[PDB]
Amino acid sequence: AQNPNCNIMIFHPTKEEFNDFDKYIAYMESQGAHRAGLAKIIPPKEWKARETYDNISEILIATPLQQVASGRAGVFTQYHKKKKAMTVGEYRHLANSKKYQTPPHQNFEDLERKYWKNRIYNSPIYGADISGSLFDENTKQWNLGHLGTIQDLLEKECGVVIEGVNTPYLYFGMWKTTFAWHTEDMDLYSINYLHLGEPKTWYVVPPEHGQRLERLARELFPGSSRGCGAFLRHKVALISPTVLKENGIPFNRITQEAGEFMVTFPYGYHAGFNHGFNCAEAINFATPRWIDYGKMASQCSCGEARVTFSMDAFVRILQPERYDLWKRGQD
Ligand SMILES: O=C(O)CNC(=O)C(=O)O
Ligand SMILES: [Mg+2]
Ligand code: NI
Ligand SMILES: [Zn+2]
Repeated sequence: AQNPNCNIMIFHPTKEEFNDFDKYIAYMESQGAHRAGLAKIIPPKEWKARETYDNISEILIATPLQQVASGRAGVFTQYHKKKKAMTVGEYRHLANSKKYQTPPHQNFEDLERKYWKNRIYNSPIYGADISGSLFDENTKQWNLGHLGTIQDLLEKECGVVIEGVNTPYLYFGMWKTTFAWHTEDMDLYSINYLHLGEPKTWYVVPPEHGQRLERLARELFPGSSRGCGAFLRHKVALISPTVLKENGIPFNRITQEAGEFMVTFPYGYHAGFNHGFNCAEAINFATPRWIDYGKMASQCSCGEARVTFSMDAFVRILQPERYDLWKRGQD
């Protein structure tokens, strides 16, 4: 069995190996990469996402989200308070202000310490989930707006044609902006490219151990667990590495830098934080190996998780018993 300790693997594809996306994902899995839940891919030196980022300040962040925490430093939830619209140039200036900027630090490890000590006492503002792309149309390799669609994968594997579309999303971050513990919708893969700026630290639980994280989360957030049998789908709960280690939960950590891709694998729980002003692009995708995970994915039916149009068909075809209840949650 490859990668039996479920370590995060880092890949350095050549320009030739960067041509065929599906083939390279399958290669990484042949080496056991998926056992970690997360892999890093460093693009060949010949590749670029676009020529420059000099012209992005006029992108609008229609609904910036202030991420307000509740709880204790290592075990907290966050809610998202909507703020007034601002441009990427305005948000970058905000990120760099004395109130929001990254503090002095020695290295990534000191910064991580400071994040977990102090996160709850601040409310950073995240420009998340903005439909769009920063890849140049002429970038042919690993262009997250030109990937094979999940609808087409489901049709190829299962024969059934379904409605829905699959497009990327932009994320503009600042110091302490946080992504809560989650798997993807329908336990899909994700791919995330850090276009520019400061790093993103990730934490991940191996897919084979995801239920251990779920059981801890039920213990640590007992009201939320009574409210919903899949409350991690709400994407609000944070648990620190120290608390995970105290509770024996297997996990790994890695820091992504500008110019690097991360892939999350089906049912790989992940969480993390941004080091300073940055911009990432991410999209979900599927492979043949996903279908069995999609059939087994949990679902929130309490009403909180509220998701895209395209998830309807995935539930309807892969999970027909659950469909009626899940759709009640959507309506
Ligand atoms: O970058 C972020 O805020 C969150 N990203 C992801 O959870 C992902 O790419 O799957
Ligand atoms: Mg612009
Ligand atoms: Ni994710
Ligand atoms: Zn729910």
